[PDB]
Amino acid sequence: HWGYGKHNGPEHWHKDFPIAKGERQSPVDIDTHTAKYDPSLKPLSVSYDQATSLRILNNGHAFNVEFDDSQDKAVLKGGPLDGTYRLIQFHFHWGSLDGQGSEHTVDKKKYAAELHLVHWNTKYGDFGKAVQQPDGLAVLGIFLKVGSAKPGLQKVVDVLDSIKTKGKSADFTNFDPRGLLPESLDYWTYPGSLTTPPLLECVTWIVLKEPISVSSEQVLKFRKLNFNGEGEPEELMVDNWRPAQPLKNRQIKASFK
Ligand SMILES: CN1/C(=C\CC2=C(NCCCCCCNC(=O)CCc3ccc(S(N)(=O)=O)cc3)/C(=C\C=C3\N(C)c4ccccc4C3(C)C)CCC2)C(C)(C)c2ccccc21
Ligand SMILES: [Hg+2]
Ligand SMILES: [Zn+2]
Repeated sequence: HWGYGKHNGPEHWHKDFPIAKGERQSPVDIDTHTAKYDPSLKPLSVSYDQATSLRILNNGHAFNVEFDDSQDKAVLKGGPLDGTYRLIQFHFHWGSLDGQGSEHTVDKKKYAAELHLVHWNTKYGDFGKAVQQPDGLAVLGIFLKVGSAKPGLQKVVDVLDSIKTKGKSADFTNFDPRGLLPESLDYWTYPGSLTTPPLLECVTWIVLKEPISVSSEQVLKFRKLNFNGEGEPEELMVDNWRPAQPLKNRQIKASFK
């Protein structure tokens, strides 16, 4: 089954998931000089005050911090979005080295990592139904660079020992996702897909311009995770990112002048 290695990685995905070569695949390169300021964009609203995290899971490709989405708690609205999208989970993509790891790129620049906060549209009642709709999902993409530590990330960093291998999970209640945001909410937005199989072209991407900084020791701990399950040969969880995909004359719009 799909992974990130030579034999099961991004170049192989299209065989099981034909949509890998579809018309709105993610991620993409954000060419800053081609993106246009869109004044019809309403202000973005990230409301994570009442967020209810439940647990953290190593799924053999990344780790997901999962949220209780059975009520309108953590929500994304405004910006390019109509209506209300509920936070369901977040996860990261990172590299083996600082000079790679992000999925989206900016003028071809790769960040050390990329955080994806995944939200589903509430007109569709649940996640599984949302992912059958062209406007079912909204993903908030935040770049990570290596610099000073991100305090709001350390509770995640502390728990990764508990979930080293594929299939392991740990209690992860009372996590506040607001600690992972940068100061500015300036963003690029384009219509796209999930970046892991089954891919699925149901995402409104909202990619933040301002990266967060995380410490070298924080990202180092991401890199100690395993792709394999307990009692198997060690396959370090690194370079779990899909590279940039053809834009196919979609338009990337900027929230900012
Ligand atoms: C292609 N296509 C369509 C379906 C395709 C399709 C399937 N249909 C169901 C897709 C369900 C996906 C679930 C969510 N996936 C995530 O990854 C979310 C996490 C995540 C979030 C964000 C990020 S990130 N990186 O932040 O972005 C990264 C990860 C497949 C399997 C379905 C199963 N089912 C139902 C059951 C049930 C029980 C057991 C086993 C299964 C399997 C798994 C077999 C596999 C082959 C492709 C449809 C919708 C018909 C469609 C319409 C129009 C055009 C095309 C098209
Ligand atoms: Hg879709
Ligand atoms: Zn992702």
